[PDB]
Amino acid sequence: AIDIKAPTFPESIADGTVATWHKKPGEAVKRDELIVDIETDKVVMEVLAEADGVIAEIVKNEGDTVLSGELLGKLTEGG
Repeated sequence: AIDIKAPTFPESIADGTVATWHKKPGEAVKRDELIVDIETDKVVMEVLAEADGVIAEIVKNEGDTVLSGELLGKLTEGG
């Protein structure tokens, strides 16, 4: 189980914006496989999976705004 939420934004920035949900919640994932990108004031990050398993569900959509500690989704066990 691995909770996936936005990173803590610094002072210059006070929020962020999802990038693009390549895949969706409810499909098979594979360790070392991107899952969701993140967008910042001027920095683009990436969210890869830290282990195979099955996604749970995404609360934020693409092109949406996220806050510091915003739960974007949760990963399920795998095995």
